[PDB]
Amino acid sequence: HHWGYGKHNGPEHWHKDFPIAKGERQSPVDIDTHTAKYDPSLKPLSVSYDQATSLRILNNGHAFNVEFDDSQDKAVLKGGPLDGTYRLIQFHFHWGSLDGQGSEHTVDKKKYAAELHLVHWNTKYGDFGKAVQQPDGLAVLGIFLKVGSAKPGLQKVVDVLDSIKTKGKSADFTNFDPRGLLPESLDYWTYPGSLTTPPLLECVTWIVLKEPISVSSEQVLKFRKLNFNGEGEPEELMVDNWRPAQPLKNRQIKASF
Ligand SMILES: NS(=O)(=O)c1ccc(N[C@@H]2O[C@H](CO)[C@@H](O)[C@H](O)[C@H]2O)cc1
Ligand SMILES: [Cl-]
Ligand SMILES: [Zn+2]
Repeated sequence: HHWGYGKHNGPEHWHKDFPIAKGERQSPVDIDTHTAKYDPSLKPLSVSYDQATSLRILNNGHAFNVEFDDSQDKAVLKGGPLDGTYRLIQFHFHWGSLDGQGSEHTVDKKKYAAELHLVHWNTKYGDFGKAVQQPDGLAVLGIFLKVGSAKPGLQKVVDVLDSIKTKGKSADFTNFDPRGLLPESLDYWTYPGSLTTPPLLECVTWIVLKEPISVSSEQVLKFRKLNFNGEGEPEELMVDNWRPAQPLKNRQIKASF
């Protein structure tokens, strides 16, 4: 009985194996744009993905991870609310069964069709494992996806999905440039949160971009053809792999604009 997104193992059940699910800084959260406050102490955000080195794409049974070689300071995130350098380790998405839902964070309760998460770890901690034992160990850059025009930079990801349809499957995925998934503006909202799936560790500084990227209906439809199940097992389409908004509690969301 592994955690998942179903009726008997979904988000409302996670707290049993992961008590922190009801913690003080859980993610995602609803971003109330009018309550968010511009923060002048925020420094310019720096997304340096020019030397990013992707290696493989994996269907882990909950989503698919595009993994990067993080053995060196190549693709890094710094500036903004961040103190130090955060290295890109992987990116993945959360999406719905319908265009009307899919994102984890919401904006004034509005749900987007999907949400991209670029995961980074604070290099001051050596590696991801040590980073998730720290209050400022991770930084996840979240980007909303809306359905409209296709996102050219996303197509290479979409076309490789047929080779990793089921849980456990992976495929070589080198030379993918994540810069092709970024919107024009880097305006963002930021707040202290957690991983949105078990272990739900509260070590994330969330940076959610205001401008969503547009992807085509065809592109997201292919996301929906993936499977939660392993090869040879009954088909469970990988859809609605998002956690709903959690209590904001003692937190303030800051705006960079
Ligand atoms: N949705 S998220 O960006 O908050 C998120 C949720 C779970 C993870 N899980 C961790 O992702 C790392 C990189 O894939 C793994 O190394 C590590 O074991 C695993 O717990 C990462 C980001
Ligand atoms: Cl189901
Ligand atoms: Zn995520």
